[PDB]
Amino acid sequence: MKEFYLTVEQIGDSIFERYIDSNGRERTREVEYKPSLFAHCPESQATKYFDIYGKPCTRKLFANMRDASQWIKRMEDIGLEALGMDDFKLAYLSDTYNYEIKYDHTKIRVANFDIEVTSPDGFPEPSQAKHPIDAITHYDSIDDRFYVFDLLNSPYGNVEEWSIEIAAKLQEQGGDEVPSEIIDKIIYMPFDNEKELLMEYLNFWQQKTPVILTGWNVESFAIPYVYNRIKNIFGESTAKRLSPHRKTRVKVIENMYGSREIITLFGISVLDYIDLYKKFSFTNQPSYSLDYISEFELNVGKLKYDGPISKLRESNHQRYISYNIIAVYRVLQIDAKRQFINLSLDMGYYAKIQIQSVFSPIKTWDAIIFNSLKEQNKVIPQGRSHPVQPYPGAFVKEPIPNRYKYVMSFDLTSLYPSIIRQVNISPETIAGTFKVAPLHDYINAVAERPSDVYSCSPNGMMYYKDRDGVVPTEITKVFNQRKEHKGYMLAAQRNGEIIKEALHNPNLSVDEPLDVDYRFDFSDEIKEKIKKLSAKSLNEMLFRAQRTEVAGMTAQINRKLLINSLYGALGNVWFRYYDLRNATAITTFGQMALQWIERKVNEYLNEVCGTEGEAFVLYGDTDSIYVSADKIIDKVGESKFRDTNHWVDFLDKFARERMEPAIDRGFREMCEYMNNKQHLMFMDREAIAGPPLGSKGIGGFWTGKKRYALNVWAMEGTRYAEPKLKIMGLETQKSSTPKAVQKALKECIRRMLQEGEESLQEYFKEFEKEFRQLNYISIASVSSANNIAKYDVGGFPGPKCPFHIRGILTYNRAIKGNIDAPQVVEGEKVYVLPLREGNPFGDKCIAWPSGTEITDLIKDDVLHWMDYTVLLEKTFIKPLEGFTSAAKLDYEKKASLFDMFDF
Ligand SMILES: Nc1nc2c(ncn2[C@@H]2O[C@H](CO)[C@@H](O)[C@H]2O)c(=O)[nH]1
Ligand SMILES: [Cl-]
Ligand SMILES: [Cl-]
Ligand SMILES: [Cl-]
Repeated sequence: MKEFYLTVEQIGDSIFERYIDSNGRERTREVEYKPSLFAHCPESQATKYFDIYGKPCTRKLFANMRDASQWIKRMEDIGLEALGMDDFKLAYLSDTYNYEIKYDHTKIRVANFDIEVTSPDGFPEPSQAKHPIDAITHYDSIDDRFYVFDLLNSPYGNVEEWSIEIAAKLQEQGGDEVPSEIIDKIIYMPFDNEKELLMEYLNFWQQKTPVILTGWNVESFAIPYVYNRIKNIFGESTAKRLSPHRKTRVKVIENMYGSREIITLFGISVLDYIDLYKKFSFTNQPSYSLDYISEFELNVGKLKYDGPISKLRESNHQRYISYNIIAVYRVLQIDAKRQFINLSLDMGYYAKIQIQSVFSPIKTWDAIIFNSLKEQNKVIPQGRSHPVQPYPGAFVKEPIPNRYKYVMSFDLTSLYPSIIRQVNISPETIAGTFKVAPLHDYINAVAERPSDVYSCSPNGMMYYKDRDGVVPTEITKVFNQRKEHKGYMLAAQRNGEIIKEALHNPNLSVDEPLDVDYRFDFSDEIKEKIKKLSAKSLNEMLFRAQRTEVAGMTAQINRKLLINSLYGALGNVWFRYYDLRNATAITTFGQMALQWIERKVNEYLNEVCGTEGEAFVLYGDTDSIYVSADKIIDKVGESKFRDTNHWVDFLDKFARERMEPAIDRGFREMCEYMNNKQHLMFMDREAIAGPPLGSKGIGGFWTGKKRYALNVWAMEGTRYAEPKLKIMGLETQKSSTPKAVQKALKECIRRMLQEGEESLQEYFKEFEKEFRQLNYISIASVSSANNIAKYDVGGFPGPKCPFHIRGILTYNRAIKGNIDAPQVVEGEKVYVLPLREGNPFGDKCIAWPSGTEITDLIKDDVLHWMDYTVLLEKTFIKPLEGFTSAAKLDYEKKASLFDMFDF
C-alpha cells in the first residue's frame, strides 16, 4: 500500500515483524532471514563490492543468522576482517523495505498510559511491586479513548466509583474540571479486587497491543511496576504476555545509589516521553517533572490536590482518579503541540531502524550510512573496539566578572557538522599528519602553515581535498534534505493563502477539491479552477494544504536533529566510524576557530574604533562569542540616540554591515591557513543586550563561565516588545532555591539590569521586611535524601553528615512512631529549615517530605524555632551578594555625608 514495518526483533534464527500490509491491516510474520556479510578478497577475485577504503570484497550469504554469527567470531579470531552489517535486524529492514517508506500514522497504535500505586510511605519500588496497583489510565490512539481501570477495594482502603459527572463540574461545585473534549472519550471500569483488574488489563492489552508505548516515566516506573506486579501475582509466564512474542529481558542500571530495572518487551517500542522530550526539545530545563513541563508548554498543569499523593486515594478518591486521567492527557496535549512521537516515527523510518532506536545516535546513523553505502555496492567496516580516551571539548572563555552594559553576540552555524564538512573528516579520507605546534600558535597564525596539499586540523591531522568523505557526504545529504523540505513548507503556505482568499465569495456550485500537489506553488490553470470552487471544496483543499506544510515542518526538524546528533556518534567508541584522531581534529578545530575569530573581532574593533589593545570579546562558549559594545556606543556618543530602538537599530546595522563582513574575511583566511576543502565557518549576530535608554540599569553581568544575565532586545531578526531576561547558571530556577527566593532573585536581577542599583536596594529592603510573613514552605530549600542510612548513627548525625541529612535525622527522632505521617523515603526530596539554638528538636536544622505540610504533631514548634536569619542569609543574601559583587554594586545603600540632614 505500500507495506511498512511497526516493530522488528531477532529471536534465534528468525526475524519477528509487526507490520501494516498492502490492505492496510496490522499483521505479524516470522521470517527465517538469510544474512550476507562480506570478506576482503584478492585483486583477482573481482566483483562489484568494495569496502570504504576501496578494497575489493566478496559476499558471503548464510543459511541462517546463527551461522553468520559463528562466521564473524571465526573470521575475527583468525585475524580476518569481518565486514558488513552485523545487526541483522537493520539488514532485514534494509532488504524488506528497499525503498523510501511512507507510513500512515493512524494505522500505528500508540498507547499512552499512567499507573497509580498507593503505599504507606509514598514511593514504591518497581522491581519489587509490593503494593496493589489501584488505578491505570491507558489512552489508545487508534480508539481515541481513555481506558480507566479503578480498584475499589484494597488493604489501604475501600472506596467507591469515580463520578464522571463530578469530574466534569468546575472547582466551585467540587468538580475536577476534566475537559469536555475528553469526558465523552472516557471508558470507565471499576473492580472489586486487583487480580480482576490486572487480568482484565492484560486481556485488553492483547486486544490492542501497543506498537509505540509511551507516557511519563513509563520506562523507569510504570512498565517495570506493572510487569513485576503481574509476575508476582500470576507468575512470569503471564507477565511475559505483555510481549507480543512472549519474550522479555530485564536490564539493570547502576548509579551512585541504587540499581534500576528496565523491562525490555519484545515486539513493543517503548518511547518514554520524558526521555523523548529531553532529547528532542532545544531548551534545557531545571525540572522535567510532568507538571513543570506541562506548565511550560501548556501553561496549565497537573490536577491539584490536598496532602501527599500517598494518601490521595483514601482522602479524596474522586480527585485521585480524575488526576490520573489528566496526567495522561497532559502528555497527549504536549505531544499535540511538540509532536515528538511522529518525529520519532519520521526519523525511525528514514533511517530504517527500530523506532526506539531514535534514542541511540550511534544506531540511527549507522543505519543511515549503511543503507546509503549499500546502494553504492560499498561494504561497511567491521566495528573495532577502542579505549575510552577522553579528549578536548569546547573552548569556554574565562570571563572577567563584571557588569557589561552593551553587549552583542555572534554564533556559528551548525558548528561541528560544518567543521566535519569543511575539513573533510572521515575515517577513509585521512591522508597524514604534520608536526604540530601548540594551539595558540595556530590561533595567532604564527605557526607554519600545515600543508599546501592536504586539508588540515590544528591537532595535526591531514585529509584529502579531492576525495569524497563517507561522513561529510552523508551529512551534506542531510543539509540538502532540510533545505528541500523547507521549500515544501513555504510553497504549502503560499498555497494556503491562495485557498483562504477564494474562500471570501466562493461559488455555491457543487464540485470537488482539486487533485494537486501542495508542495509546489499552484500553477495558472489551478490558480483559476480554485476560484470557481465551492466552500466545501476549498475547505477540504486547505485542510490538505495545511497538512502538507506540516509534513514540511516535521521533515525539516527531523533533519536538524540528525545533523546535530552526528558528532555525538563520531566521538563514541562504539560507533563503527569512530576514530580518536578525527574526534580530536573536530573539537580542536572548533577551539581554534572560536579563538581565532575572537582575535579577529578584537583587531577589527580596536582599529575601527581608533583604540589599541582593547578587549572587545568578553566571553565565548563553543560556537558563540560575546562582544562588548560599550566603546562602539561611546564612539557615536550616547546622547545622539532618540530612544532604545534607536541604539538597538544602530548596533543591528553595525553588526550586519561592518562586523559580519570582517568576520567573514577572518574565516576565509583561516580556511586558507588550514588549506581546507571549503569555507563553512559562518558566524552571524544573535543577541543585542543593554539597559533601556536613559535608565540606570547595568545591561548585564557575568559571575564566571556559563553564569550571567542579559537584558536582550533582539534575537537575530526578531525584536522583543518588552526586553527578555536571559539568565544562566545563577540558580534562580534550581530546585534547591526556595520558591519565594527564586522569584526574589529574578526580580533583583531584573532591577539590576533594567533599573539600577537604587532600584535593587529598594527591593532588597522590601523583600527583607516581607520575608518573615511568607508561608514557611515557600521559603524552605529542597534537597534529595541520598545516603540517609550511611550517616545514621543511633538516630543521630554520623561523620561528614550533610546538613540536609541532619535535618532528616532530626525529623525522624521527632516522629518516632506516630500517625504515621509522613516518612522520608530514600532518593526522594525534602524541605529543609534551620533551627535556632536551644530548640526541643536538639539540632540546628530539620527536613521533611517535600510537597507536603509538616505534621501537626510538630509543625507549630518547628515554625516557632525556625532560624529566619540563617535561612534568609544562606538562601537569598548569599546568592545576591555574588551577583552584586560581580556587577560592582551595593544592594544596601552606602553611608553618605548628607545622612544626618533631614531634607
Ligand atoms: N553492499 C553491502 N551489502 C551489505 C552490507 N551489509 C550487509 N549487506 C548485505 O548485502 C545485501 C544488499 O546488497 C543485503 O542482503 C545485506 O544483507 C554492506 O555493508 N554493504
Ligand atoms: Cl525548544
Ligand atoms: Cl535553526
Ligand atoms: Cl514581545
